[PDB]
Amino acid sequence: MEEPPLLPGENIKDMAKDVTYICPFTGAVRGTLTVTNYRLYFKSMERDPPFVLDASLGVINRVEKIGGASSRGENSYGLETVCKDIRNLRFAHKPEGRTRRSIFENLMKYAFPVSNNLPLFAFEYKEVFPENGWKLYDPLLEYRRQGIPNESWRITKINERYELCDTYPALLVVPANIPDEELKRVASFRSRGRIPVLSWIHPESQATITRCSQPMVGVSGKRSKEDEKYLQAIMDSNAQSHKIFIFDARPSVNAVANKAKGGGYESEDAYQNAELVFLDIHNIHVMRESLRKLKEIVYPNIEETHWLSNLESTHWLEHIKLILAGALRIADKVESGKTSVVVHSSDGWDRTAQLTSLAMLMLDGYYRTIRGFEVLVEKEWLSFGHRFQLRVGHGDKNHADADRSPVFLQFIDCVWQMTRQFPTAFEFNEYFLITILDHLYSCLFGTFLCNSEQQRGKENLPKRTVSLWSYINSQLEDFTNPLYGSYSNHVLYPVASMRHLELWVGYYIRWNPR
Ligand SMILES: CCCC(=O)O[C@H](CO[C@@H](O)CCC)COP(=O)(O)O[C@@H]1[C@H](O)[C@H](OP(=O)(O)O)[C@@H](O)[C@H](OP(=O)(O)O)[C@H]1O
Repeated sequence: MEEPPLLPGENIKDMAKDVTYICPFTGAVRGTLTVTNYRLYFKSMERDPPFVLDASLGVINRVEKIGGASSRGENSYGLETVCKDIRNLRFAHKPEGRTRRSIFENLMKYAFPVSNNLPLFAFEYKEVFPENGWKLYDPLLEYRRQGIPNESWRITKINERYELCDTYPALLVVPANIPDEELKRVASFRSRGRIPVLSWIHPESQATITRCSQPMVGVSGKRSKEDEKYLQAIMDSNAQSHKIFIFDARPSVNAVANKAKGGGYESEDAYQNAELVFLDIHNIHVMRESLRKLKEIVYPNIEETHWLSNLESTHWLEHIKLILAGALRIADKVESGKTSVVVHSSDGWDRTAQLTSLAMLMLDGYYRTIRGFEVLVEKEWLSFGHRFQLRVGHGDKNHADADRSPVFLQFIDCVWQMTRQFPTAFEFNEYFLITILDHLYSCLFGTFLCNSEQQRGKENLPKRTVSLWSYINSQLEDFTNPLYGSYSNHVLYPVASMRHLELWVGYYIRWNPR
């Protein structure tokens, strides 16, 4: 029997007999196509181990009608689902079978519930696990683990009602001597009120990683005494009071383009004890275009003759390299330079989240534990306002949205690169990372829904959805790396080179039955 298995809360919405799945690798196979509220299940008993294709609906970007009435070929009348996970799926229907319309309509409806005024499956997934992923991350405790608040850094509550910055977490760590009303001001100079706050502190040197958005300098060199005092306050916090380093993730010309617009960067006149460096990491649009090119040379057949040159033309591994190289520069400046660094971009959610979290992964072994990693994600990504729902387009039929970009995917890709370079340094395994990427799109859990901490609170995700961590941690074994424990040498320093970075076959090329 060709019925899909059903998760608690999941159910069949449509079924189709005698549909043909056209496997680019194994030719065609006739079986039964089923659509649930969660998934797209195809299964044929026309083979042996029965043929099964199980794909969560969340990965579907587009559903196209293939062929028409004037389609007289064989397997020319059908559907094609364009996926988010580096594949496209296509099925053939018989016109007289009268199933294509029903399937097409149910796919459109259940793969894009938000566009059809329906819930995302996460709200109807009523499975129950022993551990509760929602209680895993505790801002206050994480800060405490870092030896936060101390004399130099305090915790303010000025953003508890999300009034200071609605895309920031409720609790913020700032210089022990900067008053709430002053912060209220730096917030006026920083884009979207995303002021420089603490992300990490060296246990020893008390060199810091702070994060923020760009300074609203504009065409005319606008300055903020308070912002300048703020960055100064950050420097006065290092017991070996060098200076400051400001890493602008952006290429130079982008930073300037932004300045025309109203944004900009910290000049050497305005911020003196500050050294600014541009990391040349392009925007969300460039990264979307890069992944698009990659999917083409990867998905169905790879053209072996020109793989290397084709891969180069995508500029994928290059973006990955600049992101890791950037994280490296930050880590080194903190660790070896004993210097505090301020990280930003334009808005400070995207590239900034990539940099802080990777540098933090290089510097703090805690973040390399399975559970530590989950916290890093909850912290740097979720709590700090990476716009997941927007960047992925959860249950939204508008596949051409310019807001869609694989920012988090790049991050995970960079994390994977480090596991390759340091196979004993991480407690989690590849499966763990790939699983994370699958549920990033699945919308089975509420972990990657909404766009800010505030929103997830108002939506009451902890109570209405299951945390991905609940599933993962009540399972640890599937996601544990056996070689772990030995990275006594505590600062990871991967090599960001085109010769040391590989294309993540495990993820981008996993559909081939080899
Ligand atoms: C004051 C200027 C502010 C700004 O961000 O402007 C730029 C655009 O300008 C043109 O398109 C028009 C020029 C007339 C974009 O400048 P730019 O740096 O090229 O690009 C940003 C950057 O990628 C942000 O992430 P982050 O900085 O955290 O890594 C995204 O969130 C933002 O998109 P979204 O949030 O709106 O979806 C995107 O526009």
